[PDB]
Amino acid sequence: RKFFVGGNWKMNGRKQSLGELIGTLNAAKVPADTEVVCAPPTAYIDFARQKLDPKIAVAAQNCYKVTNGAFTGEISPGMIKDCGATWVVLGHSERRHVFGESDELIGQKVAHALAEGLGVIACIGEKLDEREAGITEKVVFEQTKVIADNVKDWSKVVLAYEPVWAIGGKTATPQQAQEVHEKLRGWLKSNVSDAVAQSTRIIYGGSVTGATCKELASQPDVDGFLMGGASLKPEFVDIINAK
Amino acid sequence: RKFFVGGNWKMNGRKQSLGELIGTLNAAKVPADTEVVCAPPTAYIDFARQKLDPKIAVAAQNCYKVTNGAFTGEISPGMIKDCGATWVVLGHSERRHVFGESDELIGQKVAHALAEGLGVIACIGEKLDEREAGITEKVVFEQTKVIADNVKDWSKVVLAYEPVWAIGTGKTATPQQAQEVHEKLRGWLKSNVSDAVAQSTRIIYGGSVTGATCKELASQPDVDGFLMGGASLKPEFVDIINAK
Repeated sequence: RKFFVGGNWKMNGRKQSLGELIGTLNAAKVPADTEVVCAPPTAYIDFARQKLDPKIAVAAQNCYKVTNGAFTGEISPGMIKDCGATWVVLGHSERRHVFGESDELIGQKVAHALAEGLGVIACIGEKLDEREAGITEKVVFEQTKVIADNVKDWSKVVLAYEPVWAIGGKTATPQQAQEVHEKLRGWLKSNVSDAVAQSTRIIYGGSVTGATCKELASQPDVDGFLMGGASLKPEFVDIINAK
Repeated sequence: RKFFVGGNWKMNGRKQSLGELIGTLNAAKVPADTEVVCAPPTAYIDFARQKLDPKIAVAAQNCYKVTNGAFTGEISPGMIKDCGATWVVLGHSERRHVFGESDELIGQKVAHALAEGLGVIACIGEKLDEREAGITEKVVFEQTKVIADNVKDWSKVVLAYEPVWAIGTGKTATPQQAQEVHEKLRGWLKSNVSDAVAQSTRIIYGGSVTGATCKELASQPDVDGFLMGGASLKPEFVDIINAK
């Protein structure tokens, strides 16, 4: 399974600062057996794709579920491909929990994006109140099931576990990350196939730094990272070399 | 009051088709007394600004309420200006009614966008169930009040009335019904803000408008222009630019 490092720039950066960041990424050596993807703010997908070297792929941070329509403020998978981007991040914790995107909607988006030829980074995660109630498995399995029901071919899909319970005074240990990733791969093994379980990347979307990345990456069922705003710093190059 | 024509392209188009549309807009003669703004899909704001002639301004279709942050999928007013766009459409009916954007949030967005030096096209409107209950005024006045509470300088603001009750329901709105809402809205501004703001602020019509109806709508005393939907992608848009 190839190491997968996604940098989600979120709502940060301008042409000048992002152009500088891109130059540092273009200059860096991507190791063997490693896949790097960058998700700029929507206004800069096109800009980023033109400036970034082909060795780094570009992702949209969100999309909608039909090709064209009366949806002020949205973008379709067709627009994303037309700008040269090959991935879309779907179901990120901020879309679910700040912007109220339901599992039904996320499923419909997954299906449309895949049908339009995009790769999908599909995000899942449980909140603090869900974890403390002891329904971590119920939550992430129901989220993964909705994704799985809308995926025909898994070769274009990467799963990202976001420990929302620990994003913004509790920290998650590498053992707690491994435990969720293994239960998730176990779910795929039972409900899809062993081939899909074996081959699908499950990446960690919790807090990761240059000092933690190596231990996290060495976990058997952690296949990489979906990094937040820290992906804008020089630190991101250390995470690329976490193996 | 300078006549104002906004074309909201919504979630439509690709570089090729939008590039063709832009060539037609670049070739058209913008009248002297007229201000034309185009709102492309977010992925094409930058593309559209580089291709469009300066005589047409560019608007974002939405934005968020802080300059930078952990808000996957959003863009800030700073990003919009950095791409050469000078306007943002806020509180469009689709953001309110498909995507659940509250009045509180829209107010916060208005304030941040204006503070960052953008112009704002601030949209308001009542649904069918609200109109048939007879609370058209209550709804549009509450929406306009939330906007007004977040506007320090009105010179950068345009109000757009969207008759949501008539967009996509099988009801059509007459030019008399448009005028009635626009005049009550200007009356509200006159009483609750100032006469100067009432007299100078453009109130544009965001309902269904065609080349055959635009002239009668534009001649209404309190209709100052249009925020057109997907019909702004057709040749028809040029007739609307010349509605006066």
